[PDB]
Amino acid sequence: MQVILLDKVANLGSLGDQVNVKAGYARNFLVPQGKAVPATKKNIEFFEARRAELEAKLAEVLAAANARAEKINALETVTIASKAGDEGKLFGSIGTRDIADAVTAAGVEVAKSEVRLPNGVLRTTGEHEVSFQVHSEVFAKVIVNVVA
RNA sequence: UUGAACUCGCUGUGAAGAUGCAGUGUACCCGCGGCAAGACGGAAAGACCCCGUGAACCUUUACUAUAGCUUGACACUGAAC
Ligand SMILES: [K+]
Ligand SMILES: [K+]
Ligand SMILES: [K+]
Ligand SMILES: [K+]
Ligand SMILES: [Mg+2]
Ligand SMILES: [Mg+2]
Ligand SMILES: [Mg+2]
Ligand SMILES: [Mg+2]
Ligand SMILES: [Mg+2]
Ligand SMILES: [Mg+2]
Ligand SMILES: [Mg+2]
Repeated sequence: MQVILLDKVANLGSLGDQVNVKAGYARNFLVPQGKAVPATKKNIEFFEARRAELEAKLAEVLAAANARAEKINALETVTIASKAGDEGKLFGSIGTRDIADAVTAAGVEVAKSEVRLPNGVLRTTGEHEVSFQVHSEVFAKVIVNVVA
């Protein structure tokens, strides 16, 4: 299937590229996510005539993501409280939803889909390092302090 | 049940076990109560047996198929290393 990329897609190409991808790749991911469109004559001519504003919007999105990442980094450390045993091990667990809620209460709005926990979901009291992905290329870090 | 009967015995003859043929013996016409030796008695187009290039249902390492079960290829089906 021939498609026109509407953004930067890793291992595929840059915006405006015309690429041949597997039909399922286009059908179930790229088009529904908005990262590409079918390479019909209408689409090709329309995009080529109306192209540059899209890079302007992509730059605006990247700048907004950078600003949000800077705010997240400036937030530094966020503290979450739960219940645990005397050994410091939590009976329950601390996940993306409540981490994002704590960050939002701290001031920066982050969705649960932007939380990236490398070593699974937190289960012990102490300090952990969590990552945030607000853009496909930028990354932020937050210290999480779990207390009883 | 019943082709029609003026519907005896014997010995023979004879699709080869005769009331009905031949020879011969016996016998006046007709009921009623009884008995079942014969009318190859009545009943059911022999069930045994064979035959038909008949039937059915059953069996199986008979033949040919086939549901099911199982194998792989392609499709729905994508990304990275
Ligand atoms: K005579
Ligand atoms: K009799
Ligand atoms: K035969
Ligand atoms: K039968
Ligand atoms: Mg004789
Ligand atoms: Mg005689
Ligand atoms: Mg009498
Ligand atoms: Mg009697
Ligand atoms: Mg008889
Ligand atoms: Mg017969
Ligand atoms: Mg047969």
